[PDB]
Amino acid sequence: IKVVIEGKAEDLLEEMEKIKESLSKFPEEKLKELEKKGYKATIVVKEDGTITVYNELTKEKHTLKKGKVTVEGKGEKKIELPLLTAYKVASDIVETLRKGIEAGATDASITLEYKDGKITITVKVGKLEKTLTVD
Repeated sequence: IKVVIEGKAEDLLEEMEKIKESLSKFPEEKLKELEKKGYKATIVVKEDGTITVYNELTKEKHTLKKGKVTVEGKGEKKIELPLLTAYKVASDIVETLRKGIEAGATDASITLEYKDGKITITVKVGKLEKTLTVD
């Protein structure tokens, strides 16, 4: 499955900061506590075009909204991540979006490819491109 979110750089940065806060409630060593307690953070790509992010021990949902969303693939998919892993990935995306906007970028896009257990994220903010991969 492949999901792409496009739009204004600031809107994507807003969605991202909402999510990064929902996991920076806790300082990083308690997120480590939890990711070893068995509790996860989940992405759900509902096949009606919907993306939802879930926090499994503080038990919250935020459904992505801003800009245009593209899903290539059939069936809903579902990715689980350790809570500290999730916090690190969210912080990296916010940092690239911030550096991109700070250097004059107006339009951003974020691509998530989940295949074979490899999860790959690409943040493009004008001239900036960062790529992340995890298991």
